[PDB]
Amino acid sequence: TGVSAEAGEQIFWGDGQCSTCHKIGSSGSATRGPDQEGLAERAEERAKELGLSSGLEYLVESIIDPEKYVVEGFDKIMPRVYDPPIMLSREKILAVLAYLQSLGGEPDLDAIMKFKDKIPEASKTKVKPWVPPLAVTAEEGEQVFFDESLDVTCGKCHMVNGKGQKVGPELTGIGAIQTPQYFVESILEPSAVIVKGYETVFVITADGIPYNGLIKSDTEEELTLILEESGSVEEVVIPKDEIEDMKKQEVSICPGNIGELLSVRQFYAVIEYLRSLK
Ligand code: HEC
Ligand code: HEC
Ligand SMILES: [Ca+2]
Ligand SMILES: [Ca+2]
Ligand SMILES: [Ca+2]
Repeated sequence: TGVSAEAGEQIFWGDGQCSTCHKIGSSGSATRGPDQEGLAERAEERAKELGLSSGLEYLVESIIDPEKYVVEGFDKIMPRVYDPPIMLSREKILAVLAYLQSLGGEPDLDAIMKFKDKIPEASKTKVKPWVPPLAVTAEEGEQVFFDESLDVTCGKCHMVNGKGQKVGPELTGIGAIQTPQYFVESILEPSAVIVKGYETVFVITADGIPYNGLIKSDTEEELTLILEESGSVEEVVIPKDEIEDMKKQEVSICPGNIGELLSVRQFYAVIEYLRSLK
């Protein structure tokens, strides 16, 4: 499809997977990462603050080394899209950069092409294949994911293709986006990265009653929280007019002792299942 902002648009909303986390104003609905409307102008300001040569260089850096600068208000969730699973080609990354420049700026093809030697080549990825130390299958991991008899049941909070209960984010298609290393960290260090919007809020009512949990739904008159305890959940509906204070906390209700509740085999099988969610 070549290096053009028009090709980059197809990739951003296509196999670049960018629109699974980013929206552009009212285009798209994803909120995992920053809204990219006006990104071209924003990048110029980040480049000045960070000592880079241009906003375009900041955009390049944001793709090749997502962890190097973390936008305030977000965690380190953006994958290196040139690595598996996405394995976005160098030509596709250049096209995406042209599209990003068009978000409030003008694409500069000559300038973009000069960064080609800085974009890692997906075919030459340094990532070693993911091979669990036991034989496990994705089908085995699906059984674990939904097993209600275990001390932890992912399906109590996560939905996949219409199955499971919606508390945390739906995981449909996540294996097309994230690495097994991210899945390991999500399960064993759940509060290390918190999907945007799934923070725990600490609420205090006028009567002095505390409620700590995830906001399920927030309307004009009622706030519904999901409380978590020992992998079990419960909903409470709090009248808004009874809320005295509320404070967001950078902690997750994705359970913190999964490493103690799953066997080695269950753990690696669940990871295989997630990888298979394409
Ligand atoms: C969710 C798993 C993401 C995917 C898929 C993509 N991006 Fe992302 N991006 C994400 C987050 C949480 C953040 C903020 C934290 C950080 O790493 O800085 C970002 C940031 C960017 C930026 C910088 C934006 C800014 O305001 O400075 C850019 C330019 C960007 N991301 C680009 C981008 C592209 C082109 C993607 C598809 C190839 C893409 N991202 C996917 C989360 C996620
Ligand atoms: C309710 C008590 C949950 C249970 C049971 C499980 N998860 Fe969870 N998960 C939950 C929340 C509220 C969030 C968002 C905040 C955060 O910690 O990031 C998550 C997140 C994840 C993710 C990241 C999803 C993403 O889109 O990036 C993963 C991969 C994940 N959780 C995996 C997972 C597994 C394997 C579980 C069973 C062992 C599991 N979760 C249970 C809430 C809850
Ligand atoms: Ca970044
Ligand atoms: Ca997490
Ligand atoms: Ca209770």
